[PDB]
Order: sequence, then C-alpha cells, then structure tokens
Amino acid sequence: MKELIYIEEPSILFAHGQKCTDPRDGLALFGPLNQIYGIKSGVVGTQKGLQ
Amino acid sequence: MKELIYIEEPSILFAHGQKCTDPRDGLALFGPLNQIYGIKSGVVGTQKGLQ
Repeated sequence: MKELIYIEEPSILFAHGQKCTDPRDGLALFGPLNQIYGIKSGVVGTQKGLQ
Repeated sequence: MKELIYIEEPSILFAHGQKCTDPRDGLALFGPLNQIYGIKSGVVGTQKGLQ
C-alpha cells in the first residue's frame, strides 16, 4: 500500500479580502474584487437573437 | 434703418424629453440622454500628474 499525500485546496481571495475556495460561494458572499460600474452590452445578431 | 430679423433659440433635448436652451442648465435640471454606468478612468502621466 502506497500513501497518498494531500495538497490542501487553495483559497482564492475576494472582496474585503475574504478568501474562499469555490468561485460561486465567494462571489455570492463577498462579491468580486474590483468595482466596475456596469456592463454596456453590445449585441451583434438577428432580431430574434437580440430578443 | 435696415431690418434685423430674429431667429428663435433652438432647444437642445435632455433626459426625459425636457428641452432647454442652455446645455449646462438643461444638464443640471434633467441630465444626459443615455445612462452610461460610470467612467473607468485611466490616467497616463507622472505621479505628480496622478495626484
């Protein structure tokens, strides 16, 4: 039997300096790092695609 | 005594369909036509220039 070593799961920091593992939970808890004021979306497609 | 005609001041539109002659007063009163969410300002220059 060969021993399986462990590499600890890294944590990615988020807003306010709060570090979590999953992207989803960190984003839904503390929010993203930098504040962009919004997204001015541009859409290139048909009218049905735009709808 | 030559006749001097008058041409009526043209009104520039603003937010909510409110027309005012002065761009400054119309902007302060009603605001721009479209709502960009913010300005992601970028500055190239010296540190004194940044300050």
